[PDB]
Amino acid sequence: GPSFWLGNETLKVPLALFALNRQRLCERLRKNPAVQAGSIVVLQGGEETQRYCTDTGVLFRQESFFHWAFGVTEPGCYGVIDVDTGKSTLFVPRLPASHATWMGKIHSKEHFKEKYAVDDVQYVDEIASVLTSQKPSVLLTLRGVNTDSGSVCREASFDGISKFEVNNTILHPEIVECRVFKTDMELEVLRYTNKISSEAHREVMKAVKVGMKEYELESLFEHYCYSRGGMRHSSYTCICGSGENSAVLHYGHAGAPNDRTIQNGDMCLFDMGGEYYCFASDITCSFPANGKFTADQKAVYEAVLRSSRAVMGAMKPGVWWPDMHRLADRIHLEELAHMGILSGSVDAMVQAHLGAVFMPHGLGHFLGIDVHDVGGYPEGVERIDEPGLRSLRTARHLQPGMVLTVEPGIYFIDHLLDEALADPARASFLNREVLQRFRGFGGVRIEEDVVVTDSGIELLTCVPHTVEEIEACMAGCDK
Amino acid sequence: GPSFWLGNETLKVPLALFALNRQRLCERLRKNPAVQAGSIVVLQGGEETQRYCTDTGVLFRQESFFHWAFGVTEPGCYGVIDVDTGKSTLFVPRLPASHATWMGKIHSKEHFKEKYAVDDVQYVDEIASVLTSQKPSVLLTLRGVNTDSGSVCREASFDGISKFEVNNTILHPEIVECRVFKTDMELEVLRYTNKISSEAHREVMKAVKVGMKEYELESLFEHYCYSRGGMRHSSYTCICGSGENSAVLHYGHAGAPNDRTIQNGDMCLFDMGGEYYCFASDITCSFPANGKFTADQKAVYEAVLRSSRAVMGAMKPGVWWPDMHRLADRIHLEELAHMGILSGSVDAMVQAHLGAVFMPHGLGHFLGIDVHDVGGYPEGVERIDEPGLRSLRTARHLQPGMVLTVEPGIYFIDHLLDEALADPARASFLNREVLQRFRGFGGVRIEEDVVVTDSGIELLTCVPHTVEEIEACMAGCDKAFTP
Ligand SMILES: [Mn+2]
Ligand SMILES: [Mn+2]
Ligand SMILES: [Mn+2]
Ligand SMILES: [Mn+2]
Repeated sequence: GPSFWLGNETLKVPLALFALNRQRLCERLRKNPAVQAGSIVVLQGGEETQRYCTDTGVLFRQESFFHWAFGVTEPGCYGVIDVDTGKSTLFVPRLPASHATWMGKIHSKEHFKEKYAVDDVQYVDEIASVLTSQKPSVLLTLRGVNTDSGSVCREASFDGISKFEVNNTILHPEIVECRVFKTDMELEVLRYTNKISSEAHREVMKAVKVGMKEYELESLFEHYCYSRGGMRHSSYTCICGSGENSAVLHYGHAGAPNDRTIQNGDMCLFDMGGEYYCFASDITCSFPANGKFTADQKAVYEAVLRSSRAVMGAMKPGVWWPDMHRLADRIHLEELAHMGILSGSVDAMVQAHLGAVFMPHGLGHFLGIDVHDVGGYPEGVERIDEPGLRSLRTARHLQPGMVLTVEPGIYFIDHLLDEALADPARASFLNREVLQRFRGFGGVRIEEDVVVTDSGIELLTCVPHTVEEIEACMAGCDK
Repeated sequence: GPSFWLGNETLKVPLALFALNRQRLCERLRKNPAVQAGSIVVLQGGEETQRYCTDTGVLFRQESFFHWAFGVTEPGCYGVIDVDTGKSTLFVPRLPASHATWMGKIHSKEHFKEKYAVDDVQYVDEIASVLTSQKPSVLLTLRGVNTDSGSVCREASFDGISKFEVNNTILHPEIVECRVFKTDMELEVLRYTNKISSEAHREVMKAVKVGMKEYELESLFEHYCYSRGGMRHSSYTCICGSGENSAVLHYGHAGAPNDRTIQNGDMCLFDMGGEYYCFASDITCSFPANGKFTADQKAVYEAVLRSSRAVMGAMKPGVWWPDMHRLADRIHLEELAHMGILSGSVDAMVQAHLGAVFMPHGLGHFLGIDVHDVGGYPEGVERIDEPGLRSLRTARHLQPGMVLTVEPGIYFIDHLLDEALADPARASFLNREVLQRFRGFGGVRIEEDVVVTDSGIELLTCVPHTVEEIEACMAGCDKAFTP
């Protein structure tokens, strides 16, 4: 069948990928005791937007649920699925013949059916009539709470929908659960997005020079991903933190727009991931700006490399993800004690939650069409109310087909360090004379993307992540 | 005073630029007979957004009016200006100390006062109290209709605003009019945005190779503008049309995303413009994919170059912009007849609106903080209901300080050509025997940005736009080389 493709060496993504998702959703919905016969899933795609009140067009990126079901790149569409048969109907906007002048060629409905391999194509202005003809019991629309944003999903609406019986509770948890488990076709896309972004990270590491602005590497990374990978979008705003900014978790946004000059002796923490056809990648490389780890930098780096490798080696079906976060905490504390920053019983440090002083974020998260992918906290899965652990984006047990980031880090964040130093329960573990040397160190994060298999994980990321690989890469060495 | 700056070779933009805008707005409002004493301008900045229902953050770009007045890059702010004194107060979000964990240093209000050179800085949640203490007569908020989008500007609102007298009619036309006329400090930025985008266009022309995807040049252009110009944004989505796509005026959107392979013999029409500190640039370069104009390509290009040169030579204060559009139409029709594509009386062709078949868009538009800048159709300036002219984004007379695109073009759009061939009023002018040769030709546009001066225009753009410069550039000649 047909495939999405941007030419050159970019990946061909079969449109069958989305037909399988539609089928998987129907199978799950048929098992749901509350789903009536003759139900129709109704999803609304994203619409074209502009900057505020201007006519400056914003580059359109499809809504993630709609993309998962249909893979449609055009704005203004709807898509419905007959639950009982799996029959898919795409609704495209009716463009007046006069629009050839400005937007391009006016494609027939037949063109879109062939392009997307759906069962039928109708015009958006006919959606009520078309749906009325099928005499559905109820329309299943999308409404739920994204557990990372707190936002409520946009439920489909169209002119005349009030004449139908609409259920907006059943769909969200089912289609979320389908997204948690990636098909082999989806994994192929995630292998590709990791390949391109890994190559881009390698190019950025080769190019970093003392005296450059952080954003020079952001530009380079995105240029590689687009020109070489066909990735017009990034999965998230590039985080190009150097020096003290490598300790700033929320760095690179408009308020801190990657505008610092890289200085000799700085650590760099570059967290960047290209997006291909609305599929994410999420990779972090930390390294010395001048290509040579100091002893202090090497010690901090290898502590995170130890926890990274320990987590990946332990991951397999049945593992509780919060246990992996605790494993990384314990290893960080062991290594920070070895370094002399900490002293005392590591068991006692764990009881005091000292790990979270150095890694306040979650160990990792589901990844997919969204970089922080859906389904981390379905009903019955509770958030853990402890420092560090409460920031985990899922408290689920691992299962095959899940895709997770593994991104332990250690950071020296003055606000957390000072709070711990004022707490007698934690101050005792800290050796100020050594810690002072690491004030302003910044931080180290090592992030990989992995798939849970039947027996362990598959590593998708391929970047230089050992000290030897990093220093060799940055000195212009081959291989 | 302080300056916005992204290091390296990027432009230092004094924050005094925005102080001047605030002062100019206050002077205009003080002259306004309907503005009450003790009035306060209240603008609401843009807020942080995400993709749909996800937590995927969208890179924040400031709202244009708010940027014009204050130059603030942070989301979540408000800004007020006391009309009578000019006193400026920036309101910034109150971040709880616990956000350092993720945010680093949480900047003090003093930091923002020094950063932006405003008279006072307060927290957003105190705006109601702060304004109550100043005992304003009226709050002047922003509401009006953008004449390019049809959208209504977002009026400032905050909890407690109903306790104040609010006027939402006076401000919009005044602040729009202030934006129409660019200050010397603003021109320095628009000169810079044109400089960077011109260099990027040159790099793209040097790098274009038959067999590349259009988007490879889009990526290259944006990479140059950001890495070398500090332009994190483009002024608009890049239009990288090759072959038949050069005839597609709004090409490159998600539905047609610059994904065609450039083939030998194609014309390329690349309309790309970097944005620096929310200031626009807007440039189009047309050129042969293989670096050598054919006779047909050369003829069409020079026809558009003739109309561009004539318009720029004629532009000066007092000139009616629609007259410039008609001038370009007439020159296009004359040259297309000289080519053999058209035959007959050009006077007859003009009366028939034949120009619009070949240039269906407007000749050019105001440019500024927005690429299609505000103020083209203030009250009492009417859109002209004719082909081509109805697409003009202003029907105003030129005055010094205005910034305009000059972007004539000729395109071979089958839809329009066939319409003309089915119209007895127009069909006779077309010579199919020659016209057939130009079906699928694509199109040529030559777009530059200019400033209206006291007596004419200043050229902001510096790209290869003659046939000789273009072939020279694509053959790797240096920018200094004079062909
Ligand atoms: Mn990341
Ligand atoms: Mn991540
Ligand atoms: Mn343009
Ligand atoms: Mn333009």
